Amino acid sequence: HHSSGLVPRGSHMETVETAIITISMGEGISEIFKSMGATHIISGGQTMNPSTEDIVKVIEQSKCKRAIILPNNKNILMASEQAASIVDAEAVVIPTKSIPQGISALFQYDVDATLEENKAQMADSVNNVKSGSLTYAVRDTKIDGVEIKKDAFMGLIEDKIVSSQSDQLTTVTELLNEMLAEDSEILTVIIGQDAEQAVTDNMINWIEEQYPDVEVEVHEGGQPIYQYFFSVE
Amino acid sequence: HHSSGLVPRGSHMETVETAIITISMGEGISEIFKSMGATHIISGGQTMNPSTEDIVKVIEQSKCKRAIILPNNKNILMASEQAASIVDAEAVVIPTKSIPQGISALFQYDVDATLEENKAQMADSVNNVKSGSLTYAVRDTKIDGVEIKKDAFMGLIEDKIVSSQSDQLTTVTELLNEMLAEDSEILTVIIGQDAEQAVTDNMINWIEEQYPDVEVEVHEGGQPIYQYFFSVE
Repeated sequence: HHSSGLVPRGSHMETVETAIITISMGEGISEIFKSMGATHIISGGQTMNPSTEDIVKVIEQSKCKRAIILPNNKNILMASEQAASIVDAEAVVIPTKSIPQGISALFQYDVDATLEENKAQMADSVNNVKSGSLTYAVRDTKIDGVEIKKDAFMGLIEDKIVSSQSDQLTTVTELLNEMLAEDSEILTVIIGQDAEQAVTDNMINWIEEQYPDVEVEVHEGGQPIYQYFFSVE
Repeated sequence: HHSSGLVPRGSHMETVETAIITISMGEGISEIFKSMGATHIISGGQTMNPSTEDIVKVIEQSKCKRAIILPNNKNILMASEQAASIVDAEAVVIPTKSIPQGISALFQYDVDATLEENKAQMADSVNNVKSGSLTYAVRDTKIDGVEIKKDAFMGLIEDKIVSSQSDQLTTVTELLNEMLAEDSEILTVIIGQDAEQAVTDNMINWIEEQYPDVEVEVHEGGQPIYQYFFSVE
């Protein structure tokens, strides 16, 4: 859903030496991505995905010498790779396949690090960090062939539905029961606008009991739609 | 729950050259295990787990020359290893940690194979096959700290709760959504006494859509309590 007239392509065009280009799915993630180091946000989930030439134009207009591209959607990986090949800039693609995966990869971005150091750390995150999210059904919906009734909570791992229940705590603890293992070391939790403090507190207490060795790192995100983003190292 | 008087220790004492010793959790699995090659079933989930000497006695009374022990419970692994060390027989432990894992390991047992060939294949199954089950809450219950209301269906992977819902199809398809991956090759389904044919048919149709490359191998089990056992190779 967008407003009538010309739909913005993405964020304000800044001039930068190293462009950190992230695709949003049009659900209110831009603040978070900019906070984490993104320089250019491209709006995704329009009818047409961002094209090869859409990404080339962001890279060229930014006047960057180097770029890191996070498609955050498996459908946008080809356009990103094609763009990276075309441009004069030294451009690399971190092959993130979801918004939570993009968040996890941006934890590893360091503005002081070299392009190659950032590439290696962010690419490792896609392979070795488990990303997921908690949301809810604003209307009856189908994910992965599973029918979810309006108002149900939904636990997702890498955007696949794994749990759903009318009860939020039950949904999120089942989600985390699969995301966490006895050898997990760090769980990052990013709290959305609609999260309930009593759920968050009960969830943390559950983690501490069931997975007593995991470090729980909580941050405020303020995102709509997703009560939590989770990342397990 | 057992009947008054002396509670049976396990199945009929047979004399065999190679004993295949499996622990039941006292929920109606003996038929299935015997079908699959078990020679001796020890009853588990009494107050006290089977002891080292309980297992030694089964091995000694069977007059076996060789034995394979499947504890099917992490609490019984030490007794099994201690027994295997004590007996004259050449005894090996396959370190199964649940009943579904024991089932998966028994798929690999071949009465014509050597002890070492069976050991290797069955041990590989514990490491490389994903086992799980679908059940339901006969009363309000807590698994892994998660409260489940009476009548809810429950999806388990390696005995950890991952999904639960009043709707059976939703629960089992969410379970399978996590058990199956794009590169899964074979799903074995063992149908319990209480399974519903309409659920089974809808579940199979869902698998075929979402995971079109997986081979689905269905067998009748007839077990109580677990509508399905699942094994993913």
